[PDB]
Amino acid sequence: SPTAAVIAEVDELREKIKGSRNSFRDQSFLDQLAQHIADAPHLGRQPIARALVEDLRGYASEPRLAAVKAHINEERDQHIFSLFDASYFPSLSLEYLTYETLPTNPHLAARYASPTMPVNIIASSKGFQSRVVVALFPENHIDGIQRGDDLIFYFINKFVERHNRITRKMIDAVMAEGSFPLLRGADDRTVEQASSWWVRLHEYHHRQGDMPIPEFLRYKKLKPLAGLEELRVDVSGMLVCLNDPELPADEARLAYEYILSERLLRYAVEGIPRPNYDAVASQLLFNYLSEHGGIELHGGVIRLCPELPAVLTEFLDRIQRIEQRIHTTSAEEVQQNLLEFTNRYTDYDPDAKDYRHIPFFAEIKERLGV
Amino acid sequence: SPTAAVIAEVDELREKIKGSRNSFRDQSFLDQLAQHIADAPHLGRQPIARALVEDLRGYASEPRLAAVKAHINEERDQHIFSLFDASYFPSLSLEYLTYETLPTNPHLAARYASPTMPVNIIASSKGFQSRVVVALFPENHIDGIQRGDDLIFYFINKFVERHNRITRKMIDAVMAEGSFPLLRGADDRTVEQASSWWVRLHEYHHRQGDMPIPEFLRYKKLKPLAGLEELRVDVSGMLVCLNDPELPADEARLAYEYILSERLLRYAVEGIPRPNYDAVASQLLFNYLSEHGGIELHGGVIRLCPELPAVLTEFLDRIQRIEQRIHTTSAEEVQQNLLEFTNRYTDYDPDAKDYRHIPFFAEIKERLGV
Ligand SMILES: C[C@H](O)[C@H](O)[C@H]1CNc2nc(N)[nH]c(=O)c2N1
Ligand SMILES: C[C@H](O)[C@H](O)[C@H]1CNc2nc(N)[nH]c(=O)c2N1
Ligand SMILES: [Fe+2]
Ligand SMILES: [Fe+2]
Repeated sequence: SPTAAVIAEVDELREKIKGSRNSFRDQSFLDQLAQHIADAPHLGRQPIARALVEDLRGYASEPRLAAVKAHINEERDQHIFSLFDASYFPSLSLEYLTYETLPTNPHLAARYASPTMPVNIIASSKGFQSRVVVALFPENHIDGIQRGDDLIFYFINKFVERHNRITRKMIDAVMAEGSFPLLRGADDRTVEQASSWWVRLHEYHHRQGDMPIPEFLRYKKLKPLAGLEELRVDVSGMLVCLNDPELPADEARLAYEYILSERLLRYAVEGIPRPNYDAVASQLLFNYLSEHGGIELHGGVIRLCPELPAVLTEFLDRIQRIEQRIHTTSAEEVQQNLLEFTNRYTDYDPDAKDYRHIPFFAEIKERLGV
Repeated sequence: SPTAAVIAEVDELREKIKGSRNSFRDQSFLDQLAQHIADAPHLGRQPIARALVEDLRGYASEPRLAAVKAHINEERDQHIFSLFDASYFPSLSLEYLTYETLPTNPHLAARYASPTMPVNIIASSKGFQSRVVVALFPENHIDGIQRGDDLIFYFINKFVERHNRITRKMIDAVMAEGSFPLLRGADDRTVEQASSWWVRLHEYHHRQGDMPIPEFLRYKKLKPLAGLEELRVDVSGMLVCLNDPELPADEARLAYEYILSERLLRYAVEGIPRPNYDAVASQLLFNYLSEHGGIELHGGVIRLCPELPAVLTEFLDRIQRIEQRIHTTSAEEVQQNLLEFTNRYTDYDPDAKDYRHIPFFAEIKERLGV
């Protein structure tokens, strides 16, 4: 494969520079890296590799990857190639991938517009093969810059994999029979459609409300608050799927089931030994819905109440009431009120200043190995 | 097996009460549980079961499991049976195990004495079969009481299993050849002895110093501080193994290798997505040793320097200098100085107020699946 030879050349350069991350912005290093890319028989002739070499060679006077980002944002082709520094995606250094785009619903893309690219990875260098790397954000390039119109990529093939490995067996073990009928036996293309709706609604709603990100990002990185923000936007997305009549009814109900099953099950067991940010918020959701009549526990399995849409609306309204006071109080005062809400419905240890998995999901982690 | 019939009855009672944790101190519940234990054909005959029945029936007036713990602490036999509520061992409710004790060196047990019981589990009920449950502490019983002379149990078979499954693989993948020569190819009986030394020294040193636990426990539960306290005691234990000439030379060197390999490798990769308390402190140690000449990295392989004992002594001296100021400053002021030290050598995210695996161990987690 010509692409196979390109990626082989990238993986060898990646191996050569693995011990050199502290030099990734040093011009002596970048000049040498650029030359090695330029001289790579297959990689060096790719248009996107011409762009990266240009950006790297100019980095001492312009610390941006403007030519690379212009190629990517204009979708000149379906190749992504760059030098990365993303602390939460540590496997990424010099990396290359090819992707394929997915069908898009016109109303969804118009009404809930964002620069989001749900794609499948077709081929990729080693860094992009890590299970951790489920997306690619503009600030992940070494220049660390993001613009509101930069494209953001989500690797839907990885979310399909995670759904089939974790969520499906949790649905079987944890939900009352008939809870997610459209998901039952659904093929990978159906899960792919649902997941692509999820990411599109997710990115759109992050930018909405009284404390949108990135504006208030630095107030929403604390574990409980990062999770609660994730949950704000995904509950918004579930409600859009339930309420917006211009979305196709079959696809919308499927996306609803996908987002709800993921937030009620897969995200709820994330993290060992303590829950991660997603799981704290999913456990808040679980306990909130339990105590407010949205779900019921019978024989250890979750029944979705017919009233759930009303309770989800109550929940999102509650979060929005807390955030609305940003107009009369400080960001820090709002944070304390979001933490107080979170802690009412989660297992917070005040001496460790951290959370424990609630017993319901601790038992499921032990039973299912999730 | 007569013990298999006992455990089967316990496991059946455990299933019956799994939904009732909120009732575990309700006297109506306890009366019923006690009656069911008393009436168990095999279980109910056991001296320790009669002790628990008596404790449970008296709980409304004396919320203590005094009879059970007197049986256990006196080693009246080698059975442990109680009703547990340990937030970090969530699998434990009504549980039963039989154990066998392990050899101990006489000088070690006299000079570093503590109420510690390194044991192998012979048989156990389901709660104790969780890989999470590596030890049993007196406050893990429902009464929540610990006294300084209560026996503390460590399940050495589980530590042997973890050393075989994780540490051995990391030694081969990460360490320069000859790094841990006594541990290489060592059999389970040998790792058992080393791990037994580790736990005895660990418990002993937790009670030593200017900020021992449990006295200062509530200041040492924050993730970095909990890890640093683990590391303080295990570095103390390494140094005893190197320095105390009344310990047998071969066994002491083996224990040194065990404690060092565990803290340098296995504990360093603990926690997903973020390091847990152990891993934060182990990454502190890694970077401190790297920066101060105790270890060297060559193409991603760790060499242990001949000077490492002197650098370990410097590291422990530094912790003790920070803690000594408890005598002239508040425990909060000491906490802040222990955090400052930790953060110099770890990857602290100031906006998340939490830690990331340092790149060296993030890569090993990816490479080895640990
Ligand atoms: C809310 C929480 O911090 C979460 O990790 C955020 C972080 N920043 C983000 N930024 C963008 N563009 N899209 C996202 O989905 C998120 N997720
Ligand atoms: C120091 C840190 O909190 C660590 O987890 C402590 C906690 N309390 C403990 N208590 C006892 N008896 N033994 C131990 O090893 C520990 N570990
Ligand atoms: Fe998000
Ligand atoms: Fe400890």
